[PDB]
Amino acid sequence: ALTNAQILAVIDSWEETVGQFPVITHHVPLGGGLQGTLHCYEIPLAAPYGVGFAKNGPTRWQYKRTINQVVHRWGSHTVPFLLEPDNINGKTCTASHLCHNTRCHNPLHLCWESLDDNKGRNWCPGPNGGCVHAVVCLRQGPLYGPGATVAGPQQRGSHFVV
Amino acid sequence: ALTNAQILAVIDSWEETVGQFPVITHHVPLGGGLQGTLHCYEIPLAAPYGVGFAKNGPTRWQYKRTINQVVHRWGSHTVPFLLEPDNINGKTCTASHLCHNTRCHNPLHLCWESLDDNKGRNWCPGPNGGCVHAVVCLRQGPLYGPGATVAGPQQRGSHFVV
DNA sequence: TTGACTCTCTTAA
DNA sequence: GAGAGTCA
DNA sequence: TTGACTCTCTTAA
DNA sequence: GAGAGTCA
Ligand SMILES: [Mg+2]
Ligand SMILES: [Mg+2]
Ligand SMILES: [Zn+2]
Ligand SMILES: [Zn+2]
Ligand SMILES: [Zn+2]
Ligand SMILES: [Zn+2]
Repeated sequence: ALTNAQILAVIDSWEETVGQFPVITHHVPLGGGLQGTLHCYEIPLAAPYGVGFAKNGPTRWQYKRTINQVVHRWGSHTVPFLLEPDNINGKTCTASHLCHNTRCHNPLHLCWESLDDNKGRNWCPGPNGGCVHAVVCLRQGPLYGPGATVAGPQQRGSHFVV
Repeated sequence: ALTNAQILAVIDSWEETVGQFPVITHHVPLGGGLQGTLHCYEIPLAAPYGVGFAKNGPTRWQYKRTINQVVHRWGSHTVPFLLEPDNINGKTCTASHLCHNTRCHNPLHLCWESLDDNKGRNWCPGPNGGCVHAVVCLRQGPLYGPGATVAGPQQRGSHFVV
């Protein structure tokens, strides 16, 4: 809600509730042929999810609190960042999973960045494979690799140069 | 249905027309601090665009030919790939700009790949910076770099470990 | 047969 | 990746 | 007040 | 990144 104290209280109650989510160990590629381990705090697959939480989409949740007798509601991963600017360079800030695990609500696995920065982590070589993200990746992106391109650049005649 | 010969004729007429689009010389990052040059064949900003071409969105065009009284229409960048498989690994193939220049219709700047592969090229370090795409990038992706993350992973209490 | 517009849709963050 | 409404 | 559902929207390929 | 309709 409006006051800094009220926002800190929201963040604290969110952390206490998420802190009781099941902790699931995931072994992940780091890049450079190395492997690491992440501890994700995973929201349940079905109701009940935890105090304040409700599912608004297949992999979308919201956190809800009653303050000043009114309901305030946020996307479930946005709560850690309620005291941060909500835009950067005129682009909306978004919660970005460094563990690439939507059910995870561990704030140590989240950052707050443009949707472009967020998406781009899917292809990052990872913290041991050349990640250049200033807020460093926790793992190699799940889509990193050679790709599966069906056809490359080509011409039939002689009209074009690279 | 169109024969192979008819499809080749479509590709040939498309190439002939695109080959008369203005050719614009662009200096681009290749990765590794190197600069290179790409020559884009850019569709005009406003009508007329060229024989067979019409704009269906701000940066979307289509190519249309009438063969034996039947109107055939394709996305304007898909024509080079009409003799290729249209899906791979259960995903639809998309025209993917290696030059990251939507208006460009140079087929030497296009490849044919899943939408995920296509998107991921935006963040590639480039052919001189560590590109691992099997069909190699022509340039460093426009969104490559450290990013502009507003807030990193953080907690207020001690409920979490990474 | 053709040009120049119109509309909505897909994907996965 | 988001916001908001309908019920109990 | 709290829970468990419903709906549509944003972005840039 | 796509498909399709209307009108002259
Ligand atoms: Mg993400
Ligand atoms: Mg692209
Ligand atoms: Zn996680
Ligand atoms: Zn990274
Ligand atoms: Zn080009
Ligand atoms: Zn590449």
